[PDB]
Amino acid sequence: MLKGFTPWPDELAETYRKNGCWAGETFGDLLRDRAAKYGDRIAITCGNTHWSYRELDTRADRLAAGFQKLGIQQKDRVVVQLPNIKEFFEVIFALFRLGALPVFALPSHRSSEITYFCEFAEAAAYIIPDAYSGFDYRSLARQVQSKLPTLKNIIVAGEAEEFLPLEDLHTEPVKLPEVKSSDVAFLQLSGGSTGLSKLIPRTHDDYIYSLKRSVEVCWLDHSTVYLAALPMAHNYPLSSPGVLGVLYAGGRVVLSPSPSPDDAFPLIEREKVTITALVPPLAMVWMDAASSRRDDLSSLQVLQVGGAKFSAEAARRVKAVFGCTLQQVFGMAEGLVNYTRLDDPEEIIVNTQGKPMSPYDESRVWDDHDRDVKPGETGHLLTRGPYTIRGYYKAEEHNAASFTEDGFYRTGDIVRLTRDGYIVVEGRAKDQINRGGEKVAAEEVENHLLAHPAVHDAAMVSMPDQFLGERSCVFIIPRDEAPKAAELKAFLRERGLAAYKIPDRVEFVESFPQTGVGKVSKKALREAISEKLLAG
Ligand SMILES: Nc1ncnc2c1ncn2[C@@H]1O[C@H](COP(=O)(O)O)[C@@H](O)[C@H]1O
Ligand SMILES: O=C(O)c1cccc(O)c1O
Repeated sequence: MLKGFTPWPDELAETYRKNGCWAGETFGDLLRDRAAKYGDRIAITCGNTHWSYRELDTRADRLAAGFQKLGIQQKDRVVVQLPNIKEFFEVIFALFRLGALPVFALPSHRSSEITYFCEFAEAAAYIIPDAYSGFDYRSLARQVQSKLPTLKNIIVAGEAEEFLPLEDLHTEPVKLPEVKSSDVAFLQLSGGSTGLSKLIPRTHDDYIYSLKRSVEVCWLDHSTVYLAALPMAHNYPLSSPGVLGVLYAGGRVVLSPSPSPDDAFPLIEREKVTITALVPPLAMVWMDAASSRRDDLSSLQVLQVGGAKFSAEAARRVKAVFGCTLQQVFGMAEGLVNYTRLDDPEEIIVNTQGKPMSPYDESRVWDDHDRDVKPGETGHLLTRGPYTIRGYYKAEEHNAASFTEDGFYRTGDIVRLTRDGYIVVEGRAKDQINRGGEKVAAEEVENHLLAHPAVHDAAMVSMPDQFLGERSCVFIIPRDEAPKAAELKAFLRERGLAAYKIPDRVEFVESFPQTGVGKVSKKALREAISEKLLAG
C-alpha cells in the first residue's frame, strides 16, 4: 500500500479481477510480453529513427538498472517532463519495472508547478530534455533545485550540462523488485484550472484495463499508426487510446515535433498515419489547414477530438475535410472515458460525446441535491467503475468534496444522458453563465457563432456585473477580418437565439489562452475580461 492511495472496496475489487477486468499483469509484463511476440516490429518512430518493441524492451531493462544504481527504489516518485520523444518510453517502462512511480508533468509547466510537483510527491528524481521548442529545461531545473536543494538527481536527455546525462544511465540488466499488478503504477495530473493540480494514482490493473478496452473500442491492431500530436504524457493522448494503448495492440506510434499541421501533415502523408487526436481549439486549425494546404492525409482513418466538447457545427465537417471517421472522446484523468463508437450513425458521432467504454462504468446524473434528475434531464455528472479513482494522492480535503460516501466521483461536468446512454455534454458547471438569474449554456451560443463565415473559433465566458450579477462576454478569433460585434449579435438574433443567450459583450483576439494539452482556458479568459472591466 502506497501512502496516499485509496483502493477500491475489497468486495468490488475481487469483482473486477474475477470479471476479467483486471488482468493481473504489470506494464513490465505487458512490454516483456509484446516485445517477445513481434521482436523488431517497429514500435516508435521519431524523424528517421526507429525503435523495435524488443529494443524498447531491452533499453527499459538496462535503464532500470542504471536507475536502480542511481539509488531510485520501489515507490519513489520521479516527476517526468519530456516532450514527444523516444526516451519518454524507455524512461517510464524502466521506472515501471523498477517499481518507481513516474509523475506526468507537461512540457508547458514551469518552476511554480514543477517545484510543487517535486515538493508534494516527494520526488526522488526529475527527468527533462536538454531543451525543446526553444525552452532550455536545465535552467528550469536550476530553478527548481534553488527551491529544492534536496532534489539531487536531475537527469537530462541530450546535452545534460552539469546534471545527469540520461544516456549514461543505461547499464547491465539486474534482478528487479517484484512489482504487483495491483501497485500504484504512476501518478497523473488533474485538470487544468481551479488552481493547483491534484495527483492521480493509477495502478497496473486499473490502467491497463482502460487500455485494452479503448483498443477494442477504437479498433487498434498491428496496422495502427497513431500520430502523437499533443503532449503525450497527458491522459488523453497516453491511453485514449493514446500511445500506450497503441503499444498494447502491437501497433506503431509516430512522434510529431509539435501539433501544427506543419509538422503533422507531412508526417501523416509520409508515415501514413491512420489515427490521431486533437483537442477542439487545435481541431479548428487542422481543418483550416486541410484546405489552405493540399497534401495527402488520405492515410488517416480515425480523427479523435476531445478534452472539450466539439461543437456540432464543426464535428459535422470531419467526414468532408479529412475524409475520415470523427470520434468524439469525453474522458478524464480520474478515470471514465466515453467514446462515439466507430460504428453508430453519423448523427450520434456529430451530436453526442459518446458513451462509457466499460460495461462496468456507472454514471449518475444528479441535481444540485444529489437527487438523480429525471430521465434524459440535464444535471451533475458523477461516475464510478474499474478505471475510475476513489481518491486523489494525499488530499483528504478535496476527496471529501469530490467522492460521494459510496465511491462516486463527481466530474463537475453538466450533462444529459440520452436514449442509448450516450452523453451529450453541455460544459463544466463552473463554465455556466448565470446571467440575470438565467442559465446560459455557453457552448450552445458558441456553436452558432462557429457557423459565421468570419469566426474561426469562440469561447463564451461570463463576466461580472453589479446589477445582473454576471453578464456574458464572448471571445472571437476572426477567420481573417474581425467582424463587427453588432454584426455577430444581429446574426445570432436572426437565427432565433433567445435574447438572454446573446453575448452582452464581444471581445476579439488572435488566439485563446490554453493549457498543458492545449485546451482553451475559460478560467483564463474570465480573468482577462475581468481585468479589462477593472481597467475602468
Ligand atoms: N469531449 C469533451 N466534451 C466536453 N467536456 C470535456 C470533454 N473532454 C474532456 N472534457 C473536460 O475535461 C475534464 C477532465 O479533465 P480536465 O480538463 O483536466 O479538468 C472533464 O471533466 C470535462 O470537464
Ligand atoms: O483529460 C481529459 O480532459 C481527457 C480528454 C479526452 C480523453 C481522455 O482520456 C482524457 O483524460
